[PDB]
Amino acid sequence: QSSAEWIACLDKRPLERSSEDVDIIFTRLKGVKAFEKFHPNLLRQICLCGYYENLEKGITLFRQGDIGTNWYAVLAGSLDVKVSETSSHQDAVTICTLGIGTAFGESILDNTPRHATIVTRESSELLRIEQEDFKALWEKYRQYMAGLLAPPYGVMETGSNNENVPSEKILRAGKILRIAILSRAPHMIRDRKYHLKTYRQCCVGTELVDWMIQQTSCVHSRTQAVGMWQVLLEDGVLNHVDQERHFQDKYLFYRFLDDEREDAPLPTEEEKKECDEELQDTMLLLSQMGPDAHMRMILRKPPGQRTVDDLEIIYDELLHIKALSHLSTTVKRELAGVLIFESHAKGGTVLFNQGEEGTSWYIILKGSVNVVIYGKGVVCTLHEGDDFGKLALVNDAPRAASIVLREDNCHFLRVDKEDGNRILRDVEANTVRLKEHDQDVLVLEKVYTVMSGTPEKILEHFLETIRLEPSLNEATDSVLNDFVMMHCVFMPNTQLCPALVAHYHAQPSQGTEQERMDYALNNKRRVIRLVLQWAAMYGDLLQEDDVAMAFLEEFYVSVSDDARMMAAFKEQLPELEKIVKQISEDAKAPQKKHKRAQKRQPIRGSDEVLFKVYCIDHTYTTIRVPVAASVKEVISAVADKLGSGEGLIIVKMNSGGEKVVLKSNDVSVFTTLTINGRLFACPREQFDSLTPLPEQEGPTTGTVGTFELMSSKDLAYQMTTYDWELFNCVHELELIYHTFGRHNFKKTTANLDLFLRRFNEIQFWVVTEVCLCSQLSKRVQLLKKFIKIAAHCKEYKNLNSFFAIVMGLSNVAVSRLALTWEKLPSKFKKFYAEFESLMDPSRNHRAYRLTAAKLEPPLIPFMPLLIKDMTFTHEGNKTFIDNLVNFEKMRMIANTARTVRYYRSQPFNPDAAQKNHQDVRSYVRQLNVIDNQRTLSQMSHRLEPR
Repeated sequence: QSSAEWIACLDKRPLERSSEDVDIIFTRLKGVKAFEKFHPNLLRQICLCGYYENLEKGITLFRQGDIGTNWYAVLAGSLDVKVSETSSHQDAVTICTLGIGTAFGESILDNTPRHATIVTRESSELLRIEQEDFKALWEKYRQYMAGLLAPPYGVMETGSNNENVPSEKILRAGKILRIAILSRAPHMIRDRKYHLKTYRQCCVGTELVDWMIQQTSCVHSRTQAVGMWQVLLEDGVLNHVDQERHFQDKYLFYRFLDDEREDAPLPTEEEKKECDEELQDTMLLLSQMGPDAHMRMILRKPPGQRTVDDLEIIYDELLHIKALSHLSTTVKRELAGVLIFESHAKGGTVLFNQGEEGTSWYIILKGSVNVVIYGKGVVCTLHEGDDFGKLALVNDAPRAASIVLREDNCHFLRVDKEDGNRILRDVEANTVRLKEHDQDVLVLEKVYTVMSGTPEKILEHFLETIRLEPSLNEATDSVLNDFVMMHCVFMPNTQLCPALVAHYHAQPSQGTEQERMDYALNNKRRVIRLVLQWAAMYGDLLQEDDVAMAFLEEFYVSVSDDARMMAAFKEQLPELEKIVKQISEDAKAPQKKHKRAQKRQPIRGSDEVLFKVYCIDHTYTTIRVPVAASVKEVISAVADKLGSGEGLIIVKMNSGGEKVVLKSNDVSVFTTLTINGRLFACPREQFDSLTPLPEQEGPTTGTVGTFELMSSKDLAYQMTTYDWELFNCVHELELIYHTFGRHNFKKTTANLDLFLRRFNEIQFWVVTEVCLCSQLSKRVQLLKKFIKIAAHCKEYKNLNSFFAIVMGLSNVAVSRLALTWEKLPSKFKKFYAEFESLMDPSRNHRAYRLTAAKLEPPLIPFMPLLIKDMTFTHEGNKTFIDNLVNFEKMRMIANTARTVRYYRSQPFNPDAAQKNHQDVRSYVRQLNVIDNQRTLSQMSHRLEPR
């Protein structure tokens, strides 16, 4: 089912409610900061009457002065709060920003005209509660809302005015760890001598670092270790014998709180078992809290006194602070050096007063504040993640508001006006902006770096910066790569090729007739240089783009006709003309089949396929059409052989019986089906009697008997070679097309399609075998078997199949088998737990980033994740900016494609011994699975009811 289906429920009108509709939504809503203190009954009530709003950037929900009609909670995005001190909304200024989890609008409780104009700052998702529903929830649950709502509706301060440093989970965490140490490395805690004085039962920093690195795979560096221990030290569960505020990887003594009492009792066998079961989850917990605890520690160093390392640690965390999201990478790297960290102990502290001089911009790291405006009162309340006082960075105007802390122990980041402006200027000092008609036409940063422009202008910069020195030959290929790769986005060949023809013949704009003699020569050599790097990118794909080939043809002429010649440059061009003259000259697609043991070969759109298209009566006609055939072309080929009347539709149908009518303009539909998906052609008349085939149902009997006689390392090995074949069949540009929309470029992504499909194919392979293994003793053997298969995959640096398997073993159908997991040897409970941790999405799948980075090609990446990166970057950044191609976006997406190149820049071939029989190869490459979840789930409930 859809990850986010709760939204579909918020759609369903209130009166048409369903218990599950509420169960689902509630499961989602419970995770909002403005619902935390909410009694379950309240949250349900909200679920029953709560509307959903998906607003676009720049929408105003209401203006200062209007009558308010709803109360809101932000699920995603952010909004600006603007207030005017006059009767003109043009004078309104932004005082603060509200992000996820924050709520506003409660002034409707007593019918007070809106204090402020609120505007979405970006695409936002809100929960909307109509006045009458809210007045009702408030009278009923007022006591549960006093902490959330601004006065007079709730209390002002929720701080000390009607507890120590340790918290519950961290006090716990410190206990687990001390128990593991005492158990695993007793020597680590003991009396230690240093200059006559002896420090009782304590540890050494470097040593705790050493140990944490040994005990778990989620820790990749001593620096990361430091952050993780600093979690316990700031919280005071692990203390430096001399009370330093920060943990250090040094020869310094620290003591566990438990060892603070002379007679600290040894661990009980129960505690050790209890610890042994929690160590992994404790470590994962600390890995997630560790980055920001480290940022805070380093940040306590004055801006001027921060080292390169300090700044990196700070920089890395900023990337995960919403408030800083819209800032550039450069400004963020600049901020690391000026950001001040500021904390306050007591609620009620006045951070600043309305009317005072505007000094700083604040971002709330911990706690909350009240926004106060004289005359109006508390206008809104802000929480962690929100920011305020940004007016101070615009002009020299006075505070339009007062900020008082709403609770004790608030943390903020603070940027002072002075530093903020230096950064803004220094950013122009490293900028270079060529203006044409009195506006930017090209922008760049000192190495230089293109940022934006038009296709024509961006093209000349790349031609113009080319270096024809054979020494910079590689360095030149480098700079041109982003352009040759991404150009299809903002400048297709239909516009590029002609533009290159022009540049080649164009007459030099400066110089003597003789000087120009030379100029035109270089320009020509440069244009040829770019064409070559251009042909290199497309490579084999050239023979799909009729234009591109036509161009080269006429372009090879121009290069020849020259009386004098570019000796050491031309030869390469004819090579391409001949190869496009040769391999293009053939009457073989080659005809491809799909319904032994082939070594995968790249599939091309122009390649013809023999494909089965089924009919209502489950008969089928085999048509022979190009891979890139359109739906219309397919219908025509079918309607012809069958003589089928007017009105045939083509329909995708998955094992689930689900049916999608395909559009006539759709291309390459063969590779975009589900694992067991089939393709049908029938009359729209009898669209309803269309039913899946018996074969799509999936296998009925397991296959455990077969591959249990196969070693985990042989299956893995054979899975990896196969994976490599699929992986290497993917042209780097297929990634580009996919990210931007295959339908656009009218080219295929068949190879990428098959490879991504392969991922899903593997994970359903796991869920299938498990669910088709009725015996309880023989499933436990599979978990061991799949876990070992994964292990060998990761060992082979095939992260692709590794994650596929792990995601299979995480499938609800497999996860719910409580009885089956519990009887698994603790050894494999450990491996698997470590496996899930690499799939942690926190900080943008950092766990995975670090794991892969610490490896050397050949390597198969976690490809679906890698696809999301591109999709993400695409949607979170505009291609065009004021009618100018956003080239930094281009580069960011090229970043990913290039990472693929690197991953497959070394051949794959481990120890000679795989030799291995073709039997395991056959199995691995001929998987037959159940891809119907509803099915797999039902089975799961027929092996272990509940």
